Amino acid sequence: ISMKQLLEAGVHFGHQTRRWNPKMKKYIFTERNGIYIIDLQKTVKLVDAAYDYMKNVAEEGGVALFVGTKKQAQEAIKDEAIRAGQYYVNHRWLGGTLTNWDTIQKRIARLKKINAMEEDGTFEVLPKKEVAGLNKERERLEKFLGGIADMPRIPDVMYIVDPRKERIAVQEAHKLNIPIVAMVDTNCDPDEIDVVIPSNDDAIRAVKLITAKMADAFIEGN
RNA sequence: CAUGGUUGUCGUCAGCUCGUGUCGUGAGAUGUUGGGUUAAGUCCCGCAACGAGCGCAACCCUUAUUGUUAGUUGCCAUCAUU
Ligand SMILES: [K+]
Ligand SMILES: [K+]
Ligand SMILES: [Mg+2]
Ligand SMILES: [Mg+2]
Ligand SMILES: [Mg+2]
Ligand SMILES: [Mg+2]
Repeated sequence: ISMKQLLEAGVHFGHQTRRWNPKMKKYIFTERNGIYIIDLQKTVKLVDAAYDYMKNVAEEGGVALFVGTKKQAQEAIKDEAIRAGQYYVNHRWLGGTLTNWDTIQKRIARLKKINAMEEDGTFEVLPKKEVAGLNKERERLEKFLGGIADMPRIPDVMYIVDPRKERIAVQEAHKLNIPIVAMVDTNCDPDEIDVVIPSNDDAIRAVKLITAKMADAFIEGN
């Protein structure tokens, strides 16, 4: 990935100065118009390191979980994870998604069961009220667990856009010792992320560019 | 004031909890709170929770309309009679 490609996508824009994390100075180039400008020279080095790291993860056949619920990130991380063949969370992270995995599976299992009825003919002999109700129930589960519905186990790596926003996802990863690859903004804490990518979290073309490379890495490694 | 069973009572009020997860040194907390809504912990949305059980509701009885089957010991519209 090119330094101009990052610049065109606006990967350099940080947050307002007063809202920074002091630990991010290591990745900041300068400040402009009241905002911190990320150092793209290190961004290229770090995104390449993440690219190889994600690849080496896929080579093992391990699972990757793309987490991002930001408005800017929600559409991309869905597309790329499906594109890469991996699993994603893009609407809302459920507390216990991974730490409470056993209980969560009973809900993913429910989704499979209700999908079966539709492809089994039970909905044809249902008294309207049930089928309408179970359709709503299926819709909610797909709303939440659809992106991970087919995840075979707890992921070997988690990719997070705006880890500051995705606070619970970072906590569930630390608990389970799942390394995190994240786009880290000027306001985010880098010490919680094993593979840092200093990047803007608030520009769609910025999230699309970085997410695509990480998704491609999993395509290439597998 | 040793008990089983049975009963009143708050009160047909809406609640009472559990499993797993998470927070807390700990007792505990979370869920069950919040924004709406409902007769209702009723439902929806939001949420470090995700689900489940006992309750709520429904399934039961009666009452209000009606088709059909039945027509005596019930009934008398169309008939003659008392
Ligand atoms: K508990
Ligand atoms: K009848
Ligand atoms: Mg209560
Ligand atoms: Mg209830
Ligand atoms: Mg709630
Ligand atoms: Mg009842």
